[PDB]
Amino acid sequence: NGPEIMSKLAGESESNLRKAFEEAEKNAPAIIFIDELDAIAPKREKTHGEVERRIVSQLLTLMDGLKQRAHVIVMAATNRPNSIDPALRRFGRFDREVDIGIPDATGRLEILQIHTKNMKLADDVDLEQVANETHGHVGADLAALCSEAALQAIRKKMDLIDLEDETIDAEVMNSLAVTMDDFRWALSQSNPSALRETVVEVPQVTWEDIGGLEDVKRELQELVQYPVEHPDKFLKFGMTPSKGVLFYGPPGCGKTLLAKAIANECQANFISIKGPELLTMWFGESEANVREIFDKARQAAPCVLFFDELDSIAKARGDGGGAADRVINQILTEMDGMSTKKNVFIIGATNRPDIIDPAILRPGRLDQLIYIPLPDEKSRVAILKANLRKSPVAKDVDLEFLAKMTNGFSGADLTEICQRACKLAIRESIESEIVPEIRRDHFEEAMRFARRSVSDNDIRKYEMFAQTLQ
Amino acid sequence: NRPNRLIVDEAINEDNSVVSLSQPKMDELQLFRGDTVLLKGKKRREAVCIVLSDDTCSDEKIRMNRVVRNNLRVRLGDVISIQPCPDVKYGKRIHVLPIDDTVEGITGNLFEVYLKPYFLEAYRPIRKGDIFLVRGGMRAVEFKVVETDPSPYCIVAPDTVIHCEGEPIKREDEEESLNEVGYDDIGGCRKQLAQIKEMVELPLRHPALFKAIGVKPPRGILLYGPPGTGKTLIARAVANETGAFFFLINGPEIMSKLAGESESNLRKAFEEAEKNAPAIIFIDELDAIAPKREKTHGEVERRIVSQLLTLMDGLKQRAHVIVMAATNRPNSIDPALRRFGRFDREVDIGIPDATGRLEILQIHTKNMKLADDVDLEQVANETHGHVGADLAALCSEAALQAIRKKMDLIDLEDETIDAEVMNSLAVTMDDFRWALSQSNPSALRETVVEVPQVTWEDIGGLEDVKRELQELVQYPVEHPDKFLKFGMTPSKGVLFYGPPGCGKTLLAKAIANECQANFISIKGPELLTMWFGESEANVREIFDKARQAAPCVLFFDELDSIAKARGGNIGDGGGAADRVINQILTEMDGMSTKKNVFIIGATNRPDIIDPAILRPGRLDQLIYIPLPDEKSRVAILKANLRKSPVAKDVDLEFLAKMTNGFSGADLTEICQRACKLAIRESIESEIVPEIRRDHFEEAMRFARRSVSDNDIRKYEMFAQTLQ
Ligand SMILES: Nc1ncnc2c1ncn2[C@@H]1O[C@H](COP(=O)(O)OP(=O)(O)O)[C@@H](O)[C@H]1O
Ligand SMILES: Nc1ncnc2c1ncn2[C@@H]1O[C@H](COP(=O)(O)OP(=O)(O)O)[C@@H](O)[C@H]1O
Ligand SMILES: Nc1ncnc2c1ncn2[C@@H]1O[C@H](COP(=O)(O)OP(=O)(O)O)[C@@H](O)[C@H]1O
Repeated sequence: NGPEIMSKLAGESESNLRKAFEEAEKNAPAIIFIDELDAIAPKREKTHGEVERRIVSQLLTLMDGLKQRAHVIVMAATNRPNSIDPALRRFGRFDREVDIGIPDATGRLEILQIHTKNMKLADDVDLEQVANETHGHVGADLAALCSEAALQAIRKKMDLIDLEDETIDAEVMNSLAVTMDDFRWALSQSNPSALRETVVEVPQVTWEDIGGLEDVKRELQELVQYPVEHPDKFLKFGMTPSKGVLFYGPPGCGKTLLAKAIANECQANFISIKGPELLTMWFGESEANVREIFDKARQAAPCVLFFDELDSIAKARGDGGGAADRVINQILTEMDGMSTKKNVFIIGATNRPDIIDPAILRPGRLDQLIYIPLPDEKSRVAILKANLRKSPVAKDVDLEFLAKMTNGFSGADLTEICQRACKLAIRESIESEIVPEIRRDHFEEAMRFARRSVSDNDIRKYEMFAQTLQ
Repeated sequence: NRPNRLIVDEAINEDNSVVSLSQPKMDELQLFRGDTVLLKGKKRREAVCIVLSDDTCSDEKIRMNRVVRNNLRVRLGDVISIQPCPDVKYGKRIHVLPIDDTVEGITGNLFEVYLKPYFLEAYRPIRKGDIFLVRGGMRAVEFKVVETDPSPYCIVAPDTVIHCEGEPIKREDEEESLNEVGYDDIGGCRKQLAQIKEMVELPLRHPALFKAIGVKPPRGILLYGPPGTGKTLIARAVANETGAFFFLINGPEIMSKLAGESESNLRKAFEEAEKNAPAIIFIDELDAIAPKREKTHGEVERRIVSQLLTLMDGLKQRAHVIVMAATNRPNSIDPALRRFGRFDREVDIGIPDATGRLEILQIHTKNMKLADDVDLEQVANETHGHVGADLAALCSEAALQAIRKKMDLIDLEDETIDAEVMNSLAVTMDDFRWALSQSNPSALRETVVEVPQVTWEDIGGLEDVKRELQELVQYPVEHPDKFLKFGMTPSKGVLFYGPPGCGKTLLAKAIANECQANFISIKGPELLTMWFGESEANVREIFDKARQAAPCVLFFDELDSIAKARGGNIGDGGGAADRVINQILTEMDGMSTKKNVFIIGATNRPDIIDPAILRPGRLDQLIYIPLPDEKSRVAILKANLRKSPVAKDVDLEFLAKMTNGFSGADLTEICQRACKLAIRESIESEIVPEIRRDHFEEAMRFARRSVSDNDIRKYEMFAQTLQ
């Protein structure tokens, strides 16, 4: 244990380890695990003390002593790669590394099945729903979750009613039940989720939600799938693949939904650095994270790095400056030294193709550019059928009709009018009660507050660019 | 399972002789209103209280204060057995004697001070063994019914003779001092107690339940809050409530001791504390020793930390002990204790609020005779950033004020404290008035997570907006089903905009009281303060103290506060994404979508807002609050002059047509002006204070239209497209 070896009197810490790796090598093959390495690993400047350093050395050595013919494996876990000290990155000590990303969609759900595999769960127990609302949870967080959950179904049944004594009864337990309403409490109970810092999950959306511009769908695969599922044929010709693409056009057209959707079509990770986080780096002139990010994109392959509001930086500033920006430029660096022959696609979308540093489009980085215009009359229909899939859409509901009504709108605006049909549908519900089928009068009474996010003037601006940009 | 054995809960009735039960419960056990009852509990002992009706009490309960509790030797939870006993004929003799450890200092007629006012034709049915407590003379005196003629139990009538051999009695063991701590001494912690209570209900009440079960006995508990919020108080109360041992540790207490020994101090600490387990090891001021954060410039400093860090992961020893740590803030400590095995659970202890404070005082003035003029309410109505501690000495100084005057000057007090004197002592409101004006070094005034004390009775303008607002807040809160019946998601929040004087906040306030949720208010200035210091890091520290207290409404008065600052309209070459403004989008993006928090923001400048806030997903809902209509102007005053001396001749409908371009603010302006002229009349004559017409009219003289006609249109120009 981290502090376990720090608590002990100084000097003895060296003997503690001394006997540690000693008594552990006797039973070798063994696996010396150390929880909280950084608790004694900052050989960094964070040693304003003497013993603090001496302890570090002791290990630093015992490690290069693992070449003793006993075949033992030393495992060290920690918070982050920055906490430790490069002194252990010696290609003889802790040469191998593995990240333990936080639980995701399929992960969490599965996790619970591991801690509820002993308590009788009623049919109403919707285990799925759980992992469907815990956004930044870890295997630990979800742990006590059950803990409190069961204790809830407990303090009620045998507690108020039962016997316990000299000891509990077998029968009782097996009969005990824990409905969904119990866990509901647990969630609303303790929400101090360990973290909600960054995400390296995999997209839970296929092309079944896109339903627009199918052409782009495959062509995109021409830079990502074909060059990864056919590196033999691609190299047959000789040329080298294209690193990444850059989407551009009017907002509210799910461009992100593409780069993300495709991320599933290729079952890879989807890293998303939205514009705000970029600016946050800008206002703090600490784009150093940039190097910290293109790395977590690498320590997780396959993967698709996506930067929304790519111009978000330039958008802020243009002025007496030129194109290149502190963050923007730094990104080019971690993209230049980005392993060419690796497995990582770099996508970026911007509602402002007019204010991008040309260095990104320069062949070798984002030499591929694609325009995803507004929702064609065609796509408009499915767009609705796709944004109204899991919806109490009545039979009289006729979308083809609307497919000709909203022309300047976008996948976003279309969604706008949608939710509006509901914030009026539910209103009928709650009102009269004190009939859940969305009807026409709603949708129509909804277009009343219709808005065209994309003005006609702009409709042309992106085109002015579109041509020369292509 | 026998409608007799019930569970002992709190006590809605603070009487040393009662066991409030539910109405439908009495009917089950055939008990009248004044049917005296026979209580039978553990430790082979009984008592004789009185049963009552309580609509706010589940049939599966029997309310009773600590007195009725202790005498029954039954903590909160255990099983008792009520019983009708209409044969307890009035008693003849009663021998009650005070306790030596509850009278040190007072002297005199105890039969007239405490017993007389107690058995004042109250017919309180006592018994052999009971230990009733009577408050008076600024203190607590515990008595013991040694022997009574009609033993064991005999009702006390205005005839029953009472004896007082005037001789104390050594407190027994099984008998805890009612002077100890408990829940009946905690104010403003509804959401609070709940938290801790059920967390120890099993690991501290049924140590046997975990003897056979694979459940994790929550061992770590942390308490945030500003010093003075009475953190420690709670801890102790919990123990003395379940009966678990209590081992206390002081922050510097373990640092003072010679180095190295600090490890043994704790070594023996958790050691001697586990012997009496189930126990509750509490540590006052954790951050004093656990700042493994950064201030770790010494070995000893570090070595101490480790010792605990380990003993904590040693709580998996099958002894079922609970370690409680309280501190100033979550940043002071060190994440090393956030290990999901040590201090995995956390609970904030917000500062006292409206209902809290008031209630608190009732806990420290429950011994001193307060005159009728004493307006206890007024107190908690002016102490804005006070804590349970601050309000404490408040009484202290207050009483001492009524003290230095009466017996002090009238010198009956050079020798000792006669009983009679104390009980007669009085402490009017004017006394406390001094206290307030005396020491105002209140603890905090930094931030606030209170609940609005204003309904829609003060708004009186644009009713339409009132309900529509509820269409985004009321429905999702209490109607998630119908809501999810379509799969769509609610709106994170609205963005109020319009001309000053409207009353934007009056909405954010009302709607909050409507949902009786918390109302967090970050006015523009505090925003700028973050801007001029480029430390919007607090932003992350704020959207968090809203989730640590849900439901809750986050409000940002004058969102544009950062706009007009950096330039506003033309400003510089920059665009809307401002350092703070943008950072806010972050803590709003990762803000739990499926959580319980509504984000509202109002701005008298809708023309200079970063469009990223209106983007669907954050503040996709926008509402315009226009000036006072022919109507508003009316109700607005009728309301803005509610608790005021408005004469009968006062005719507002008249003014309802006079001020047209004005706003709820301006209207208020002319109002106060009517008074700063009304009070002016008062004084003069003195050397008949009721608002009248000549005032109001003599007030419109200095009438001002905050909203010019040019602007009146500007917001509309926007209104059209913005909506
Ligand atoms: N072609 C489409 N079909 C269905 N929905 C769409 C389509 N395009 C956009 N949407 C919807 O419009 C909104 C636009 O979302 P977003 O992904 O943020 O835009 P973008 O990716 O262009 O930046 C989303 O709610 C999305 O579901
Ligand atoms: N909520 C409260 N109810 C009753 N008394 C309180 C309350 N809060 C504080 N007090 C009074 O103030 C004191 C504060 O005690 P303490 O637990 O040491 O606070 P903290 O540890 O937060 O500084 C208590 O002993 C009590 O007399
Ligand atoms: N609709 C209203 N009805 C009655 N008084 C109002 C109204 N609107 C504003 N006022 C008064 O105007 C002043 C400004 O109030 P407030 O609503 O808090 O400001 P804001 O317009 O910034 O939200 C207050 O003294 C308040 O009592």
